[PDB]
Amino acid sequence: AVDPGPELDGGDFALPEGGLDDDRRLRALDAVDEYLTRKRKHLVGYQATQDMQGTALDLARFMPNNINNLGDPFQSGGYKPNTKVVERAVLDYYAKLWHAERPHDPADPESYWGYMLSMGSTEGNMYALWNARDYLSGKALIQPRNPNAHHPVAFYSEDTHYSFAKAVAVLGVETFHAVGLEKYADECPLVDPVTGLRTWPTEVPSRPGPSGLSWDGPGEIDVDALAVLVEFFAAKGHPVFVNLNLGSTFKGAHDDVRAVCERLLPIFERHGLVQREVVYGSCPQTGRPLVDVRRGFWIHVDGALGAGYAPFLRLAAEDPEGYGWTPEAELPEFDFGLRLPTAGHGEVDMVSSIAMSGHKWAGAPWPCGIYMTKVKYQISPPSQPDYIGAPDTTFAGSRNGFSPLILWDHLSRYSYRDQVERIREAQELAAYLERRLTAMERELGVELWPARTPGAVTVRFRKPSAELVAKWSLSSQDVLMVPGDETTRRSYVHVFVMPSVDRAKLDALLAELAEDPVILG
Amino acid sequence: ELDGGDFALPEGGLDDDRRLRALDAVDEYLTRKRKHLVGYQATQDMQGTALDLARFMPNNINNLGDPFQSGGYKPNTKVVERAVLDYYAKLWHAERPHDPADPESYWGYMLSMGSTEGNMYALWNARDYLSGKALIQPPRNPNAHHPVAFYSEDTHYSFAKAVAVLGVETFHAVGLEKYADECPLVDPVTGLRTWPTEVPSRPGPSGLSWDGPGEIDVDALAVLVEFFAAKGHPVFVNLNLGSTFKGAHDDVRAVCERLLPIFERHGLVQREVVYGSCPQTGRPLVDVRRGFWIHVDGALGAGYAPFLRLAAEDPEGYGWTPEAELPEFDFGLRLPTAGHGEVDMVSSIAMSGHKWAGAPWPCGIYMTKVKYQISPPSQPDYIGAPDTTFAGSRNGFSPLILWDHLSRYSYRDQVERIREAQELAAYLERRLTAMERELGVELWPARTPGAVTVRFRKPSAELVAKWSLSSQDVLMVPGDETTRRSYVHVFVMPSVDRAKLDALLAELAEDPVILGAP
Ligand SMILES: COC(=O)[C@H](CCSC)/N=C/c1c(COP(=O)(O)O)cnc(C)c1O
Ligand SMILES: COC(=O)[C@H](CCSC)/N=C/c1c(COP(=O)(O)O)cnc(C)c1O
Repeated sequence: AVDPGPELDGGDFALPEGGLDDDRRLRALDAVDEYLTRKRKHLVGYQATQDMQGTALDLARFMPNNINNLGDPFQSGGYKPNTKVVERAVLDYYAKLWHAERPHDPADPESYWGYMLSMGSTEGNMYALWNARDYLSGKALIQPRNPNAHHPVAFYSEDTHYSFAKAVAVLGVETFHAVGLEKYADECPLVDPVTGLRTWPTEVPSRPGPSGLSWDGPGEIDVDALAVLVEFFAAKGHPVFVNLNLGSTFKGAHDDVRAVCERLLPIFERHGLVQREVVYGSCPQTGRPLVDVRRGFWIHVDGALGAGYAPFLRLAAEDPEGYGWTPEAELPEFDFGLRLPTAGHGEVDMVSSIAMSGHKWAGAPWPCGIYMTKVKYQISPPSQPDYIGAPDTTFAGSRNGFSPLILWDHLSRYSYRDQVERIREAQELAAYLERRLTAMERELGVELWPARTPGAVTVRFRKPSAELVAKWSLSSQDVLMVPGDETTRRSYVHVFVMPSVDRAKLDALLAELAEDPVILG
Repeated sequence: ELDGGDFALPEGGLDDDRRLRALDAVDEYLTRKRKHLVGYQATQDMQGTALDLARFMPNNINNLGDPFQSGGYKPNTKVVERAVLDYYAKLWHAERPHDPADPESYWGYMLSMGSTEGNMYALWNARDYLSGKALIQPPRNPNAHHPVAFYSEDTHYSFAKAVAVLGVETFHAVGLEKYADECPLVDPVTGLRTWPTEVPSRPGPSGLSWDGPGEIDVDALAVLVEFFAAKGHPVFVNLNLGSTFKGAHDDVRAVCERLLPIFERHGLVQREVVYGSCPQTGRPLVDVRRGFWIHVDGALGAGYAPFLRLAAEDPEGYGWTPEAELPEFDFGLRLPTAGHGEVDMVSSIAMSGHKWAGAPWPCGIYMTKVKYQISPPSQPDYIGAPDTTFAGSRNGFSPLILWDHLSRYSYRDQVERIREAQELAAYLERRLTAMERELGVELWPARTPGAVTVRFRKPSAELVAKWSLSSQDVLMVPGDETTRRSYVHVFVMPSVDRAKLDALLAELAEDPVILGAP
């Protein structure tokens, strides 16, 4: 019934040999603006903040500059039109927020190192897995018999973003599923709840919902299942990479990072993964190999979304009277401050890396974000180029130096208290949306299948008409309610309550949903 | 310089006055530096694009997924992206429109990093294509699945990075591991058959590559490729079209002419590749692929080389005969086969938008053909469009930047921009040698014919920092630290005019390092 409005017409944008005159150019740019403006005002289906008027006014002035943050953020280098001083300020802010040790100091192994991304969190997840692959496999670091010792195995839940399947293929890192099928075909330690067979699952199971299966579950990793699987491979001598989702793509779930770490640390200690000798080369002499001591596990937090708000929710949880708000759900401790005792290695700082997207919670006009780790994990760069004047420590070559300005401007405009208010309002509006959807089910006598993981800023429900989906940029996911069986398909959409989503917007969507031909049946 | 104290972000935020003071300091710094940058291959002038496109900064634009389907994230510019890709497809003699049913048609996408993303993607695509991974769904020999990478010593550092990321083996690594005593090349310094770390570039007056043009040695490449091709390995070759330090153009046409007979001899034009086995019986499923992949790293040069070649083809029509010949390099390069058929030789091209065009952030293009596309790493529901790209979320502002640029200039205007830069690079070289004679000092000026960069002796740190001169140290005899020389270069981009060069030259003539030159 509803109108998403006209798409852009390719004929208006065709670029001829002779160029376009000023009138045709302006007509085309006006068409783009009219399209983008309509869509941005109605987007509620993706985890991307849409309002940034203040930053546009503040930062339009920088568009004439070909800014390039080429090389490591902690040295200018030769390309002087760079914003690395701003980039370091942004990195410092998040280092504090995530309880990392600051300042960055190459002589302090425990201090943070990180950089701003030129893609989105895909770059941060790729970098994390590259960094972890090399660290766990014995490649040389920056700072000074078991056949599986150099064969890391990757673990993550079924709710993990597709960037990991991509990163694993790019980097040649083997998942527990691939290694299971290849080397350990009949030894899967988990029983499949559908078939009762010991078949290796493709990802670590997520927690079950009312169905007994993960499709209607919260989207959080099953800690028990993870621990069983990690023990299996750790006992075989494999080092371990674990990715944990802090604000998962479809359900906005938060893996219980503290619970995972508590449950895995004894496994790591039992199997000699807290501190182990690693050979990182050899030379022709009576003696040969070079050895150093490393951990044999790497825990990465994919906070693409959640690393931007979770610190603020946790601040309120710590001082609910001070912020005038008690969050309804507990968000897990997840950051560089998470430290656990051991039987005989002292306290262990559990997380090795975090990724976050700037175009998610904060909002940006293009993809950006942060990768952060510690100095002690940095890998020797792939080469030493004289011509950038700064080391090649990043995934990108040339880097977006406008993104530091975007995030700096944002962060400068809000206090911690203001940031707590933004996550509070989103949490409360997500709860409101869930309430209104069930009230709609009762008023109209229709099924909407609404679902919201406690503490998530997204609510899922039955997919409406294609036109409504297109108007409001609703993201879609199909599930089979019984894995394998194509007849059990349900189509869901979700709404992400970002800081640019307010009550009026949700009420306008809900009014259209109540008259939608698919919803009504 | 910028003081970090002005940019520290307190828990409580900054007020409007502190915020504006800091942003003004950034602007004053960037503006001074942008107006004097001449040492990097980055166009610094886009005032028109800022006026046209600042209006879009309020939008969180995202070109999530493949460019040729919209997907669910509606604030996207994929219509514009496709117009830009169509323009470069035509410019590079690719087949358009993109059509998933036409194996010969182009496929490509706009990059969210710079050309690093395009080179990484190229090598990923090649690795998987050459190793027998499944291709995208349309609408004996122990080395068959072990591709070997070849590129010159002037290749950008993104390749060393990409090789390490992707686990692709270079000819040097494979040579050392499998064929340690069989190197077919003799080292010109030592006389030993030691595997070189990259394919040699052409020698200069020294007899060594440090003062050479920066172009790959086609003979040496052919010898190396034949060696591995004869062993049964498939082959990836990267060729530099506007190299990082010397601005050299590998002779793509000469390389292709020299390699095709090698590929024909060793069964690399059409070969059966096993891509798994049948679900029931473990029996090799097969399709026919080429066993080579030629990539052109045109980060810089793919943006101007088409226009110079336009003028070379019609010099009276454009009023300019380019002094240097730039090689045919693009998707239109087709050679006759032994049987009097035709083979299209180039598989992929990368270009950066922040180089010749100019942009406010890194961007660019990767382009290949439909016949080379690999099946996406997975098929999720929630972006709408297939995951066919290196990035996930993609910069949809960059399409607007390049569309705006391309719409403003005719082919003739673009020919004028490369003409002016070629002529100013020649002027700079003339002025530097005149300065040597006037002052009685050696500046070691060097310009590869047809390059838009000139190299010379590193001046003072103060001048280097003022003009953002990029630096390179070379050893004039490999492995001897006593033969080190420090060079800088100047890149004559469209934002570099005569007045700017004359101002630089005036400072160089009074520079203490230049005047103090032993
Ligand atoms: C379908 O929606 C998505 O895939 C969005 C990107 C679009 S909203 C900004 N999320 C990307 C994402 C990513 C990848 O981030 P990007 O590279 O910025 O797309 C990594 N991890 C998690 C947990 C993510 O949710
Ligand atoms: C010393 O300067 C450089 O490395 C510049 C990037 C800065 S100028 C835009 N060149 C990058 C470059 C790259 C990498 O491109 P980016 O990822 O955009 O840095 C790839 N290939 C060639 C032939 C290149 O010259």
